[PDB]
Amino acid sequence: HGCRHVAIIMDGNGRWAKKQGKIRAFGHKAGAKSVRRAVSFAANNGIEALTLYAFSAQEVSALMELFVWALDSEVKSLHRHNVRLRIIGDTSRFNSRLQERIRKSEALTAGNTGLTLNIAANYGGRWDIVQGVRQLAEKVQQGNLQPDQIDEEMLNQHVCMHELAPVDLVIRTGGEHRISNFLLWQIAYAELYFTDVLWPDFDEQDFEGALNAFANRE
Amino acid sequence: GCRHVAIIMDGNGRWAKKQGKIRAFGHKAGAKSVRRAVSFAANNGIEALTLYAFSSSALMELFVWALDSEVKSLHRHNVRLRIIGDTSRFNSRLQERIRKSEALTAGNTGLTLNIAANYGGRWDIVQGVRQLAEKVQQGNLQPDQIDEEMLNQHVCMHELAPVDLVIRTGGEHRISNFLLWQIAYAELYFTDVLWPDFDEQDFEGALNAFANRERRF
Ligand SMILES: O=P(O)(O)C(O)(COc1cccc(-c2cccc(-c3ccccc3)c2)c1)P(=O)(O)O
Ligand SMILES: O=P(O)(O)C(O)(COc1cccc(-c2cccc(-c3ccccc3)c2)c1)P(=O)(O)O
Ligand SMILES: O=P(O)(O)C(O)(COc1cccc(-c2cccc(-c3ccccc3)c2)c1)P(=O)(O)O
Repeated sequence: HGCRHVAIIMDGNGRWAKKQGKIRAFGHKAGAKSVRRAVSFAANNGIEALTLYAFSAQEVSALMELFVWALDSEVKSLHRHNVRLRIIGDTSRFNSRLQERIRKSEALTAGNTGLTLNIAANYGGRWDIVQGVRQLAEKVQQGNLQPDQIDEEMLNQHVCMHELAPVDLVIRTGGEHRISNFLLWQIAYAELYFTDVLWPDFDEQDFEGALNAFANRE
Repeated sequence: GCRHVAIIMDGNGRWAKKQGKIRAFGHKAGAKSVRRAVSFAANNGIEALTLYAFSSSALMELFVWALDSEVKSLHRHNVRLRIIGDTSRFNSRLQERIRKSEALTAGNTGLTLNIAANYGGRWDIVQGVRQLAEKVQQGNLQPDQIDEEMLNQHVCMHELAPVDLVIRTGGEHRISNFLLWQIAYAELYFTDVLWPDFDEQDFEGALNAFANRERRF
């Protein structure tokens, strides 16, 4: 398929549950179930990297804590499937507990030869670029880099997922046709694939539809 | 209410071939397709229209000629012209015609027509970064005082309404290093129609599409 890195904006969980006459909890359950199925397909299909983003003030900060807490149960199962785990996003405003709980994770799986999975939490694409810019701002304040020296190639080394294959394909489920400030810098050349299917119903045959669409769109 | 539309014009060559004609025959049709798109945007209350030609010294001269021969009309139609992109390596005459074309129509209140010229989305961001890095050297700025809004004031078209809709003709589904920072929230519309055939009807439907989706989401 000539597809190395896949990014998915997951969406439709709430909508999926409403149609079934169910409450959000039931949808998240079906969503998470869909997250496992998607990873699996990535591993079993030589995909190199898979980046996921769950699309939706105080609660938010809490919701991210439930996320880190749950992101503790599944880590073990991930190592066992030979998956390297990366967590992009603004994890700097997160307490020191969850952060170790993160590097522990990335540390542990760090050496797998399986798929590289990255999960966005408190991620922004403008912010992503910003914080890459802040790193260059520091080098300039130190006195080692001249403004006119900064080029695309340089800044690209400072944004999320620089060590990885560039994103070849972005898939958005749930019907909306917006990037909604997920990856910006990283998708300058990516194939954009939008589908009406709601996330919980997104499956292998749907992930195949997109890789075939990408492969054929060459 | 779609205020700012961005278009990636593509499929001029493919279009020619289909007629079994040469690459130049399609450029001619593309240019008519550009005029019609601009009449439409302006006749329909759009604030800004951003055009990006997609390709895969002769050119710099057709540039001067297009500007020389087409700017009086844009001005009569009250269109405000802007060229976005790196115009630094263009011979000074082109650079001077561009500056004057802009300066001529700077004050118009009609539609603002932004023409991408040797523009790249990452470049746009990088140049903004360079401006900020000068103010960090000048010691007027501290690294942790940079935020999305600050970066936002130095990316192309920061002074205009945010881009609401990006239309790409020609069938490919990529942004291809066109606007990047600017489309974090834009509607993205893909159509297989080829740029020279893309018309007032194709346009109306993209806009309608935007409306219905703006209503659903
Ligand atoms: O390759 P198989 O046929 O042995 C199998 O499909 C592999 O199952 C997995 C493959 C890839 C990833 C997982 C997995 C398990 C548990 C949690 C997660 C996980 C994925 C994404 C975010 C958090 C957690 C993934 C399981 P199985 O069902 O575990 O036997
Ligand atoms: O469409 P929404 O507003 O129901 C939502 O975007 C759905 O997004 C998800 C997609 C896939 C997986 C999840 C998810 C997995 C596991 C736990 C949770 C979760 C747990 C507790 C509270 C909120 C979310 C979410 C969420 P949200 O993040 O749950 O609000
Ligand atoms: O002949 P009509 O009825 O289509 C009409 O002239 C259209 O008016 C226009 C509005 C805005 C811009 C134009 C226009 C005219 C000629 C050239 C260009 C032009 C567009 C893009 C690049 C270079 C030139 C735009 C015309 P009018 O506004 O309805 O009088």
